[PDB]
Amino acid sequence: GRIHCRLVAKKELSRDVRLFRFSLPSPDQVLGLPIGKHIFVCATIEGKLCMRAYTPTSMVDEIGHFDLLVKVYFKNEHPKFPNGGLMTQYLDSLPVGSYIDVKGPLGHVEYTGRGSFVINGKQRNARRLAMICGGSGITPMYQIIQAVLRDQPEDHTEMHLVYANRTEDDILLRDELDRWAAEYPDRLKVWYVIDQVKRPEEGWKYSVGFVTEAVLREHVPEGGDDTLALACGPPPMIQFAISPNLEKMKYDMANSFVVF
Ligand SMILES: Cc1cc2nc3c(=O)[nH]c(=O)nc-3n(C[C@H](O)[C@H](O)[C@H](O)COP(=O)(O)OP(=O)(O)OC[C@H]3O[C@@H](n4cnc5c(N)ncnc54)[C@H](O)[C@@H]3O)c2cc1C
Ligand SMILES: Nc1ncnc2c1ncn2[C@@H]1O[C@H](COP(=O)(O)OP(=O)(O)O)[C@@H](O)[C@H]1O
Repeated sequence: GRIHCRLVAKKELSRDVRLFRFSLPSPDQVLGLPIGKHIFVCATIEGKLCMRAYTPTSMVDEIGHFDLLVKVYFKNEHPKFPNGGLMTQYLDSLPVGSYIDVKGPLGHVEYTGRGSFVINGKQRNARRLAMICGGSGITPMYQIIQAVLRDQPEDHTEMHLVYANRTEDDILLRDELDRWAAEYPDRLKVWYVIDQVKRPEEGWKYSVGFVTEAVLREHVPEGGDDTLALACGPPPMIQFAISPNLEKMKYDMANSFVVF
């Protein structure tokens, strides 16, 4: 089922990331999206109506609006993908006032409370949570990462994050993560891995490069019992950069591996 939203405001955080501020058909409500799930921002472009999943980054109780952190895929920017992304340039193309119409809640992972998951049906639980995402696949994580902190401190779920990118200025939710990182070290381990390093004149200490066994070993809870791994990054990243290694750390690669 649909809901009629309206881009009430928008912000250009940088040369290609925008913070879109939508408003709900009714001021007295919240998006009410269940932690672990997502919403589809529908639109008909060219002739085809195309669904795209997006996980808002607003505090689950914001009344009257929801924010979307979007990284715009421009055409004339990449050799392999010369024509940009389909739903992003259309969104960067909407003037504040336009209506959009979402439809949730989709997905299959839901953080039902404390360690207690339910994947593809099965209720579950875990204390050590392994998180791995790159670029935009962090929002699916952030919602969770934000939910445990808001359950402080009876939610003892230990979360271990590895957040991949291409450059330092491309680390998305960073101030927020480096803020929490300090507040709740007893439960959130943050580690940045980056492809390049714009200016080391400054001094980048985190890893440089791709995500790999060493990185995983020295950063992600030993694949044991009551230890679940969640991941959200480009297909390749998962395929051969995250999938095999988590086996190499003895995780039950069959029921402990969920992917948004
Ligand atoms: C759970 C979940 C949460 C998500 N949340 C967010 C979110 O909060 N914010 C957000 O910004 N995204 C999020 N996404 C991403 C979303 O599904 C999209 O595929 C993406 O936003 C935009 O793709 P597009 O629609 O613009 O079109 P498409 O062009 O279909 O984009 C996908 C393909 O084209 C490539 N591509 C095209 N142009 C480029 C380019 N210039 N540079 C690099 N690659 C390019 C993509 O990398 C990939 O191969 C989420 C996805 C999931 C599943
Ligand atoms: N072959 C791969 N192996 C390992 N990780 C990958 C691979 N391909 C992409 N990734 C990682 O995930 C990130 C890509 O995120 P994505 O959503 O494509 O947008 P962008 O390409 O702008 O970063 C890269 O920074 C890279 O670290």
